[PDB]
Amino acid sequence: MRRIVVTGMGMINSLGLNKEDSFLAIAKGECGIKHIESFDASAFPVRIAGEITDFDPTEVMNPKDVKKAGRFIQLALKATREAMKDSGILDAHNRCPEELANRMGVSSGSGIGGLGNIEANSIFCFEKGPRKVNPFFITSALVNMIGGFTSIEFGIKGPNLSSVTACAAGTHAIIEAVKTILLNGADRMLVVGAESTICPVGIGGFASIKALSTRNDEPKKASRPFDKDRNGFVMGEGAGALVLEEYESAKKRGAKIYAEFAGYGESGDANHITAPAPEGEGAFRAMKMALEMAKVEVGYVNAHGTSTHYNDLYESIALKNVFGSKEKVPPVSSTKGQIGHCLGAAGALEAVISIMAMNQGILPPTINQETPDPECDLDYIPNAAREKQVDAVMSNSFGFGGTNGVVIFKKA
Amino acid sequence: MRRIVVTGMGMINSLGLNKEDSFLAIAKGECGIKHIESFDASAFPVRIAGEITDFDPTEVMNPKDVKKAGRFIQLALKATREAMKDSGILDAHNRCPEELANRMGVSSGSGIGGLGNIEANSIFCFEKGPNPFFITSALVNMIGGFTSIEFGIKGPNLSSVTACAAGTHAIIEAVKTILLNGADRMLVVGAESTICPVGIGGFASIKALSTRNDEPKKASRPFDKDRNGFVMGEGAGALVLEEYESAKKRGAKIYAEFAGYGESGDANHITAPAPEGEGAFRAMKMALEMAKVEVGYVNAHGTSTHYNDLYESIALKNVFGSKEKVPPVSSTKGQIGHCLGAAGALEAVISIMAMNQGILPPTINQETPDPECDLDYIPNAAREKQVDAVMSNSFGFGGTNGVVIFKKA
Ligand SMILES: [Rb+]
Ligand SMILES: [Rb+]
Repeated sequence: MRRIVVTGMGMINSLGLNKEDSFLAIAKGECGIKHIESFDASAFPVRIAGEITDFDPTEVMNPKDVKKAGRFIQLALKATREAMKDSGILDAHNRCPEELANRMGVSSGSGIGGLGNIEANSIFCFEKGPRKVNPFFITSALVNMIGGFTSIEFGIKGPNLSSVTACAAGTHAIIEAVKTILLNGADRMLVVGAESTICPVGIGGFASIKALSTRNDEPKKASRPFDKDRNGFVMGEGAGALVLEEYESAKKRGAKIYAEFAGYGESGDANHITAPAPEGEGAFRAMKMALEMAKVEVGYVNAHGTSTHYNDLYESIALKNVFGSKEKVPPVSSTKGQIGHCLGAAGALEAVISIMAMNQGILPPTINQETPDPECDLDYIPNAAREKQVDAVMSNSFGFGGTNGVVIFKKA
Repeated sequence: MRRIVVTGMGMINSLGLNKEDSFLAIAKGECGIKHIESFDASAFPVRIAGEITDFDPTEVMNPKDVKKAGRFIQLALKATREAMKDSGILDAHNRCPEELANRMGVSSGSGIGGLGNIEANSIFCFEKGPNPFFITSALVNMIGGFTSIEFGIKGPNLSSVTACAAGTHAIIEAVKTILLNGADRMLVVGAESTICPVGIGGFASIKALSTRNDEPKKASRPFDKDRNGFVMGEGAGALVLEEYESAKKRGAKIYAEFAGYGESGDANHITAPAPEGEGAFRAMKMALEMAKVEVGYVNAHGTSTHYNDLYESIALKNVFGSKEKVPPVSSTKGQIGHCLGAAGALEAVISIMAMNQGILPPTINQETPDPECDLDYIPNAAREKQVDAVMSNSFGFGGTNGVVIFKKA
């Protein structure tokens, strides 16, 4: 079986423009949730989000192409430039070498893509007619245009795949790239999950299905996975990126390896379109097959932990069942307190966070742990990071539609 | 390697509500393109589309669920019901047997999902403030959400969103999943319904759509000299894939066997296909090299735009060697329009039934030969010919390419 390793990583989110700054803030328990500025949310029932306030898209595209990409793609370009530079693959012109381009692809994930662009163009058309629809609307909004823009940026011509399984899209983007390399469809794959849906129809839409915290008075206290007073997730934006590479290719070129892919699991609840299944039965199966694939001792779990009542409860039950007992569950934390629930980007962001935690021996905390919930009784690494060396990490993603994805990376 | 066979199929489009009626109409060279009536297009620059005028949503959903499911999911439920019933796997409650449920998943593809639902809620928030639809109704992976609940299938639940290639990538990702032993069976469906103001307006503003509004049935004309853009269609195609031993063990009927696939990216331009169809060439080459069969029929991407049809024809010539070495080719997008993320699933069904029946459906509206598109496109009338393997191309926006090959059982 072909071995697969991680040779480059990057991310951007509401706590940092690169993975070093972002992980530091996350491990220190900071919080990037703020009052919404990107639109006028003053009359909305939810008025907070994990907005990135310091992102300049002209650093990653010329000001003429900025209008051709939705914000989620701009964030993807930032995170993937960071990861591709980190991998050392890029040549003197910051492109994949031409003789290697056909064997490196891209796997991109997003839950909704260019929501704000669809919104704005919907209103243009409604009010002023179809000739007011921007010529660049379609390219800016389609989810796979992450792969379109990034493949052109780096000159990578291998399989160009996209995942759109809602809150699990970023994890499925990793898994689909893994399958592709395992089956010899590529020797390297750029993986990126990216989401930016902080717009009226995005916030309004998740608020009307009652999925969002309405704790508007203290934004930094609103996202509190597994806490007794959790009352909904907080939308965040961001992108995470990883370079996956076949093992011999990485070692022969002397690339520094951050982790080795060890296992994955995929499942569907087939229960409810928005509520997770009682006992986390689908999450249990995805967790179980990843663990049986990897055959390693997981020392840290980055939970899905979106800070909703049912998700955090059912995930906690599934973790206890899959590991066999409360005491056998490794330390767990959700980092969605710090950077919010970034939807399709969550899995890619949290794979990066998990691998950095392993690399640094620092397990980031779940923040806002103020009232213990008797039904969520695991070790959630409350409020302060834990210094602990681990040899493998697990990352969970349990998304709308009952679609579940789990990945395990191990020390290399 | 684990072998994979097709044990059930279904489809709905602008020429039929099931695979038997639509393939017959497609093979006869009929055209489901019509004047747009699903919204007021009277002041639009494009006023034609492959609208399904006779679909009844209430057969596959309850009225409380139309708020929860965009039209593309409704079509997916129709096509997957047909396919799952066809497969014979369903028990007395139209569900997958509980003992097989954990090992059967779903792979769904769509390019844009519930565009019109997002549009409606965008307008409604703008006019009335912080809804007509649930944001759930529009997410592409809710195809897999609804269908997995519908049949009780609990295996990997995956979604593909590579624009015009989504339906073909949905097949391929299911194939990869079965090859790697992540599933023994997978329901595959591509579904698209984006015939709405902002959807027509978005493709019109990028100059991708035919403006031959006076003659709906003559507008979609792949490889013809007077083609001038694609025509939106809506629809859904569905396939049941099963590992070979699993299928024989339960006595499945076998329509075809998976033979090979190829995937590539142009990495050239966000909307313009690459010159010489260079990425399409590579995808086709890898599928042919994997499959090791003689392809007797190609269902082209053939969207009836100037550059797609030209560059696809060049790539075909380069991959097979010369004009006379290319197998018979047809695009069926004249008949049912370009169904975007659904096209690859629809066209896999069309291609497999072509093989089963020995009837190769035509490319229609072949009126003026284009000297640059000089292949055999099976013009206007279906050809009676037995084939042992079929290839289907999907070359989507963003330069993303997918090709799949199926061979005779
Ligand atoms: Rb996670
Ligand atoms: Rb095709």
